[PDB]
Amino acid sequence: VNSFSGYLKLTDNVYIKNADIVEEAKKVKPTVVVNAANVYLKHGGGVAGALNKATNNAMQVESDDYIATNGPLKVGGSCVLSGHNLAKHCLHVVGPNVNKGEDIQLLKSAYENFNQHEVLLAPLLSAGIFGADPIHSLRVCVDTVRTNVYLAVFDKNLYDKLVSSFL
Ligand SMILES: O=C(NS(=O)(=O)Cc1ccc(Br)c(F)c1)c1cnn2ccccc12
Repeated sequence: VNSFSGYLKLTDNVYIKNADIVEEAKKVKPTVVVNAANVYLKHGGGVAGALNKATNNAMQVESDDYIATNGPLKVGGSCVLSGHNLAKHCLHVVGPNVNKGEDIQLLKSAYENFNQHEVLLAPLLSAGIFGADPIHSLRVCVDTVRTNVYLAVFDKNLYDKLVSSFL
C-alpha cells in the first residue's frame, strides 16, 4: 500500500490520472518521478521545464554537471539523479522526439528503463511536444513496463480519449 490517490487501474501494474505530474509529485513525494528528458538534459519545456521550474532550477544545475562529466544520454536511455523537492529520485528518460526524426521503435527501449524501479510516477513518453501518438505511447507502456507505474496525463481531453480507447 502506497500514497497515490484517485488513479484509474488499467492493468495489473499500470494506473492513470488526469493530473499535472509536478503537482502530483509535490503532494505524493514518490520514490521516483520520471522526467521526459532530452539527451542533453536541457529542461526547457513540457514535463522537464515544469519539474525543473518547480526545483527552482536545481534540477538543471545538477543535470549540467552530469552532462559535463558523462556526456549526453542515448535516445531510449536514462539516468538517475536527485528528485530534489519533488521525489527521492528523478529518472530522466529520453523517448524519441518524432519532431526531430528519431525512430519511434526506440519508445519501447525508453519504457524498459522503468523496469529498474519498483514504483514510478511518470508522464506519457514521447507524447505532447515530443510529437508521437499518445494512444500508441500508452499501448507501448502497458506492453513493456512490468513494475508499478502511475501515469499523470496533463490534458483532460487526452485523458478521456486514452481511457475511452484503451483496449
Ligand atoms: O506531459 C504531460 N502529460 S502527457 O499526456 O504525457 C503529454 C501531453 C501533455 C499535454 C498535452 Br496538451 C498533450 F497533448 C500531451 C504532463 C503531465 N504533467 N505535466 C506537467 C507539465 C507539463 C506537462 C505535463
